[PDB]
Amino acid sequence: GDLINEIDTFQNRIEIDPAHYRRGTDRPDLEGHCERIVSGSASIADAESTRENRKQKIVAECNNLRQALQELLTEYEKSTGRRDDIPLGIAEVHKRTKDLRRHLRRAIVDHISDAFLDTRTPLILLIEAAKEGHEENTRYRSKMFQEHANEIVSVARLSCQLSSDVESVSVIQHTAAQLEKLAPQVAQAAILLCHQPTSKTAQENMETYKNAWFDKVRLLTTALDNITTLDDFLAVSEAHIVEDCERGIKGITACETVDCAAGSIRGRALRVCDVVDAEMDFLQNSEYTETVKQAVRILKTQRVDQFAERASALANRQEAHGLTWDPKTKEEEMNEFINACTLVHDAVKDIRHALLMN
Repeated sequence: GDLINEIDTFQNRIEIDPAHYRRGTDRPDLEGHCERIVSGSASIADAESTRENRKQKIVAECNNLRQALQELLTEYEKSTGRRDDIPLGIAEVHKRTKDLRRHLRRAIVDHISDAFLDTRTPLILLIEAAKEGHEENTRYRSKMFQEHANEIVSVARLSCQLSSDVESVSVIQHTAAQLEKLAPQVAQAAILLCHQPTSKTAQENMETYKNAWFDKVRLLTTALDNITTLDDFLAVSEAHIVEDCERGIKGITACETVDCAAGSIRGRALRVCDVVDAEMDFLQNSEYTETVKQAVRILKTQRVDQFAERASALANRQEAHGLTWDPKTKEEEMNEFINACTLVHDAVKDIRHALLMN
């Protein structure tokens, strides 16, 4: 990962003995160092998968980092005699750098949150269509599965830029290349099964590809969680659950449907359960871990089901008589959806709260 190394080293490069500072050498490379950070940050910011509000924070902090560096360099060049203002300048740069990297890390978590909220369904829907074998659905689900594959591959590679874990990055990159290789073959295996569904040879071939795929995705998901800070993941997950609710609200009052919004919320919530449970199991068993796992168990075994049930009933009411909804009904259903989402959302906040109690 280059961008993370550029940032990490920069936080040390700017700390020079004032007597050692030389304008003609220490300034151009420090300015060059800063611009490499800004350039790399821009690539992340200006991805069209990147969210707008996080994009602007990255842009703003890049400008702040430039300004902070210029002021520090101005102070370095005012040192005389034997050589209080320089350390203040260093602190200002460190603060901007710290904020910039938080924004970048969470930009990557944005992608991880979206791409890995449901890594099972696209292939399952593909296989089930092929088993029928529904030609029209298999080709549709084939296309969707492949696009899903492109996303997790792309996101995996994007993540590596912000990790200094050379060995984890190595596994992630190899696994991503293998998935990229396997994906079109998995698709074709389903097409073959679709055309001859009663063939046990074609059934076994699909299952062989299915299992190889899920084994690699599981590996990749685990590796990515290992180069991701838990707090970032939970903070973004919580924020994304709110976004999903807002998307669902727009569908009720006017990818903005109750069905899909509920699908995203469920997936993200279950990912939160997986990631926090694993984090606790690595620890020694204590009152701390049991209290956190208990909060997780509430989300997973209660809140998720209760949410899915109410959201589904709302979805059924909208396809049944939604075409006749007056503003009052829309308001009632909007509130019902909000209260349902609050089931999941509050439970996520409780999990984060329990993790603080040590």
